[PDB]
Amino acid sequence: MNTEALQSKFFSPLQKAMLPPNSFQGKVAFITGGGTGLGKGMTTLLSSLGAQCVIASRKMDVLKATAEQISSQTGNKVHAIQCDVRDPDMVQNTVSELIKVAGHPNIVINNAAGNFISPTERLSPNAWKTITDIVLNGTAFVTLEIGKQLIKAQKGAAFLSITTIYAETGSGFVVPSASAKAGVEAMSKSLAAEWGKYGMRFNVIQPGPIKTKEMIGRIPCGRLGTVEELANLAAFLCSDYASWINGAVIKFDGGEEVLISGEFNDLRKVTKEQWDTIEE
Amino acid sequence: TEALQSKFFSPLQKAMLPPNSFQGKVAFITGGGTGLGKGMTTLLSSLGAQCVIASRKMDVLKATAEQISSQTGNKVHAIQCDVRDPDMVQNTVSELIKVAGHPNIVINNAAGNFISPTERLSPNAWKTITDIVLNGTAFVTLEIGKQLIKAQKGAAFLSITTIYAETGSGFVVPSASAKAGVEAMSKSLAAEWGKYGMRFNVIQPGPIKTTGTFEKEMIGRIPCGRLGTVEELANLAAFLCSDYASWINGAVIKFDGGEEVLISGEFNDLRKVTKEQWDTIEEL
Amino acid sequence: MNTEALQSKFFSPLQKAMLPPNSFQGKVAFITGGGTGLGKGMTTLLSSLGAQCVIASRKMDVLKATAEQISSQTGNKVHAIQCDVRDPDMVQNTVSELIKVAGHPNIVINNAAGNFISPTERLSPNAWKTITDIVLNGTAFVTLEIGKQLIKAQKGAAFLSITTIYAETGSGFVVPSASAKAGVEAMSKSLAAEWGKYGMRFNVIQPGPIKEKEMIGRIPCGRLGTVEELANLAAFLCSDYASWINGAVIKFDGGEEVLISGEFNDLRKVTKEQWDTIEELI
Amino acid sequence: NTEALQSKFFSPLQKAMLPPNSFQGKVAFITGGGTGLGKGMTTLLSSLGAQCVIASRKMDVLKATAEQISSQTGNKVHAIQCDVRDPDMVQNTVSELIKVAGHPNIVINNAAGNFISPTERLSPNAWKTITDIVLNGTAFVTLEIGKQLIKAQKGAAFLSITTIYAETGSGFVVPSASAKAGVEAMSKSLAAEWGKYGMRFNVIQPGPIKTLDPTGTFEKEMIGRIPCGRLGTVEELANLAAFLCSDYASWINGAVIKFDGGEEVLISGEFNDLRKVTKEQWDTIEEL
Ligand SMILES: NC(=O)c1ccc[n+]([C@@H]2O[C@H](COP(=O)([O-])OP(=O)(O)OC[C@H]3O[C@@H](n4cnc5c(N)ncnc54)[C@H](OP(=O)(O)O)[C@@H]3O)[C@@H](O)[C@H]2O)c1
Ligand SMILES: NC(=O)c1ccc[n+]([C@@H]2O[C@H](COP(=O)([O-])OP(=O)(O)OC[C@H]3O[C@@H](n4cnc5c(N)ncnc54)[C@H](OP(=O)(O)O)[C@@H]3O)[C@@H](O)[C@H]2O)c1
Ligand SMILES: NC(=O)c1ccc[n+]([C@@H]2O[C@H](COP(=O)([O-])OP(=O)(O)OC[C@H]3O[C@@H](n4cnc5c(N)ncnc54)[C@H](OP(=O)(O)O)[C@@H]3O)[C@@H](O)[C@H]2O)c1
Ligand SMILES: NC(=O)c1ccc[n+]([C@@H]2O[C@H](COP(=O)([O-])OP(=O)(O)OC[C@H]3O[C@@H](n4cnc5c(N)ncnc54)[C@H](OP(=O)(O)O)[C@@H]3O)[C@@H](O)[C@H]2O)c1
Repeated sequence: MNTEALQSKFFSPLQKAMLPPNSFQGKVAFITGGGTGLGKGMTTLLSSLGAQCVIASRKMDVLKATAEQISSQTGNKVHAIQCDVRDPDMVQNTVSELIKVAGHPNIVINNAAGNFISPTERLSPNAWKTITDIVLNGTAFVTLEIGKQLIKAQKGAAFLSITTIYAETGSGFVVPSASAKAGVEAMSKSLAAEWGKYGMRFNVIQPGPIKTKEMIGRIPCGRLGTVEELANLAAFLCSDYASWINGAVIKFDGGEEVLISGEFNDLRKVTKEQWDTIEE
Repeated sequence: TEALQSKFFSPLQKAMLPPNSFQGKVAFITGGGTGLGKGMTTLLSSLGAQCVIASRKMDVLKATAEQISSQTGNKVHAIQCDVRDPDMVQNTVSELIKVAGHPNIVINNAAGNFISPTERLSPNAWKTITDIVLNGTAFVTLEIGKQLIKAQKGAAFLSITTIYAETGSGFVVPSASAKAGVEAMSKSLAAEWGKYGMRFNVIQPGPIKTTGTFEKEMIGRIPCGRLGTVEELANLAAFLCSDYASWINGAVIKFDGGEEVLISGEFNDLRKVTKEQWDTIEEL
Repeated sequence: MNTEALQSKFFSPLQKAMLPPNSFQGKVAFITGGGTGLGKGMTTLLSSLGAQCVIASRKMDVLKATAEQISSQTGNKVHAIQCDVRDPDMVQNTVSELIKVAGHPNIVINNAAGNFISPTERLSPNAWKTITDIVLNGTAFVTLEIGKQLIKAQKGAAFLSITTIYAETGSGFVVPSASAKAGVEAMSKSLAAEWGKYGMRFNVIQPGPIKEKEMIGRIPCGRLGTVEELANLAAFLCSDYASWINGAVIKFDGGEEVLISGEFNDLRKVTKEQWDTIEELI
Repeated sequence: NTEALQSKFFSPLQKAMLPPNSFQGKVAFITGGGTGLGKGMTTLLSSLGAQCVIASRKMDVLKATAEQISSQTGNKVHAIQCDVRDPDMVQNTVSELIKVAGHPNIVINNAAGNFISPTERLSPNAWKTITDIVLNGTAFVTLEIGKQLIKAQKGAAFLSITTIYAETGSGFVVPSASAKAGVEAMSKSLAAEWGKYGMRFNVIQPGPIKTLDPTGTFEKEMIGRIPCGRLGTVEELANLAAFLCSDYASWINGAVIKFDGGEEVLISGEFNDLRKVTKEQWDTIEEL
């Protein structure tokens, strides 16, 4: 059959829970940006598999509503804590409350981000600093505080930062996000090294476009990704099955990065008969 | 310092995927008779895959294939193959298609290695390694991919490289070279062969447990405070080859307890500095 | 001869100007951190080669001294402008003055930085933010503003960021620095792509230690780098000879990174005799 | 326009950059030294006073090139016929280089082969051919010279010319991508392993250099994927090469330098296809 048909058949999304039912029982997970999109799906999955989840972002209204919706769908309590990650104090309070309404985290997911798609020359210094403050410093502040607390309590945890495929390569039009996300990856590798003795491991997922256009033409897998597929990868990495996975960076992109980065991949349209002529 | 690594980095050596999730699937694994290849085969079979293993020592292949087959109640076929021979490779692919069917899961795991100063290697010692690792994976990939294209079928491919494939390393230079080539190939065919329903991923393992003072000094360079286990690696591989990972393609996953990040970080040697010593320096 | 002497003989530094005399004439160069160390060195050589340099940093005291010290050495004028790169207002005024006293820059070197060596546990959120600010945001503010000006003027420039080898790998004990430096690298790569249409190119050097014994055991070249060596590479990259080099990341480390990052490089101390033995067991 | 902005500011400086006679008394061994990039690198190193030795399969092209450069520079260029994928020829070639010129201070592994083809249409022999020339060839050359340098207690600067797709991989050039990546790994490995012997190892990753396209339009489309707005030149590359092999770079070791006009960063950045968007089009998306 055709490209699109092989792509649909052989890269069909398995959108159901992967890990053993109740595998996260007695584990507490903390998800920045847990109220929407990717953060939500990851919460929904960790909750649905038995974790006690704490979610944190700016908008309490959406945060409470998401927690409620998941809590009633899974049976397990999702707690909402209002937090702007770029504020150290709100972060300290959020860690303080996290440790009261659940206990010390076993799973830390840094997923809260901001982004502007714009020509860089149209960005103001403030627009730049904002993205940097949310992505880079916000992840640092959350990691710093939780880290400091886990050391004091002699507990360990699995940390997971969600970045993006352009974190590695750079990209025009998303410059402060590329820079801050690169910062986030370097931080993960830095702390995977530093904090092993404390029982803390640090991994990264770099997603391509998740369905939550014809970017599909740049994806070998011929479709956008799904939230549930991603959550599955996140759950695996934060699971005990992955206790030896540390300092890793996993592309979740249907092959988008390797495709666009390959010099001669712009030949993928070239037809069979054109190929016969080219070899002449 | 080690009881934190004992409890919080404790290995989970049981099967993670759901029972019979690999029913109806066929797995082909080079080096499937020993170490990691065996552990991977063991897991896939216990999850209901019809496994086919391939390497040179047929006696080990059959023993292993029989041992797993009796423990899981699913058939493990053995095929003798030197991966660096295209003709033997052709046969093997053919025999696999006849006795099991087109593979849904292809795992290149067969390797060879010298640990030696590079100046002590002959040209042939160098060429041998390149042959088994690079050309061998390529030959397996080429033929299988040609059959899958003809049959209008697709598969998940997986290559086991190493943490030094990305960095290079003295003393294992031909292996580093060939393995880097393998990673490049995977990323290349993730891009080229997506259209045929083929995806390609890579695991980079650190030291997996396969006077005893060398093991101790190695662990000193591992943040996770221990070597990996075959079972843990097997779960990562199954995941990567499972339908749960059908949007994972061109990925390169370090499975190393954090070794690469530790040794590569310029100031990581400062992990020896003591808490009281830091007080002296923080005053300066 | 032994290792140390082979290393001495074949890796000897060439600490003199490399490019043709007066090859940077008619060029203006802006260097942050250009008052001390690596930035000074790069300023000296560009000045010695005919560029009109403008250096910018916090401390006016050390800046003016340096800018005088170099101007007396080379003859060419080196201007100093007091600037904190984490302050976008001061950056805006600094760029404005740069253009008024020298003109639009042809070379832009983002070199100002700050660092702590510390267990990450002992960092306050404020200590972290400070490194992030000077390094990532500062470089972005300087780049943003000059870029905006160069686009307005329809002129182009070579940009150069000095990062470090751990920007790519991460590293414990220098964590905010690694994160910000990494951010600086992604930025260069992003802008090389975005701003090619405006005639701006973006490159990066990652230095290892530049002029202790512990490292030299981890440096295959067997010595620290020198400021004049690094300056030559900077000058090259900022010259018209490198007009087709864009988005590049050059390690200048005597091999330190490849040494430490290689799993089996810890076997470097294994002796010929032990090597004879090790092969007998395999 | 944009091309007038790029033409003015990324303008190629196609002339020697290193000081006259800076390579005097240095011997350089360049594989593929008779043609394309190898020729340009040979020409320049000779022009700067190096005793160059070039090597490749075709003695005729080799001799012609060697003579042509020797007459241009008054400096001696010797040809030695060599198939790099043949270990015994490599042995004899190195032995010949030592006798006719001396131990090399500069070694440039430039010889290559490539096929542009769908992978499915390659035979195992087509695949293996490329691996042999690019990976095994560079290795045999490096192995033998390095053995000789260690014996003699001399060091040298090694340079390997790869490609931007060696790090990323790329469809349609898969054997090359694989073999080139192996070459990069080798350079990094030997920078660590052989620094103690006075050997350093670096890599250039070139994008498209000026010398399939009957109309001229494919080259035109290629330029669109290049931030710098042109292809590179041999002379430019040769200058980067000479720099990396000069004593000025005696502290550069294990480096990998893209020379590509910014192509690799442009094609690899997820959102870079947004460069097509006009100013007005942006004036709507930001108004949302
Ligand atoms: N979806 C994709 O295709 C895609 C692609 C690549 C990468 N990603 C990555 O995936 C992650 C999740 O993104 P998404 O698509 O689900 O939605 P998103 O647009 O990134 O939403 C951001 C989330 O972070 C929270 N947030 C924003 N600012 C915050 C702050 N200052 N403090 C605390 N929380 C804050 C938001 O909640 P509040 O508004 O309540 O604060 C929101 O839930 C991000 O890291 C993103 O970079 C997504
Ligand atoms: N174990 C570790 O700590 C570790 C560390 C880093 C990387 N790895 C990687 O993990 C993979 C598995 O290796 P291992 O550790 O299980 O032990 P190993 O000794 O490397 O396994 C080699 C396997 O490959 C097969 N093989 C060798 N040459 C072959 C040839 N020419 N044709 C076909 N098959 C061939 C062998 O079977 P026959 O002898 O019967 O032919 C054997 O099963 C390797 O790719 C290795 O690079 C492992
Ligand atoms: N030296 C090495 O061995 C080495 C190794 C690896 C990387 N590097 C990199 O090389 C570069 C050069 O550093 P260096 O060794 O010469 O000294 P450094 O201490 O790393 O750089 C400090 C310089 O930057 C200026 N600076 C600091 N904060 C500033 C601010 N907020 N605004 C404006 N300027 C500021 C300082 O001047 P003021 O005090 O007046 O502000 C000083 O001139 C740095 O980017 C560093 O990251 C150096
Ligand atoms: N030109 C570009 O735009 C570009 C772009 C990316 C990368 N590169 C790289 O730059 C380098 C030079 O390339 P090029 O374009 O000048 O020509 P090329 O086609 O890449 O290389 C051909 C050269 O290699 C020699 N050679 C081929 N097979 C050989 C063998 N079996 N043993 C010894 N020598 C052999 C040839 O000499 P004989 O025919 O006499 O044997 C010829 O001089 C190559 O490594 C290439 O991969 C070039």
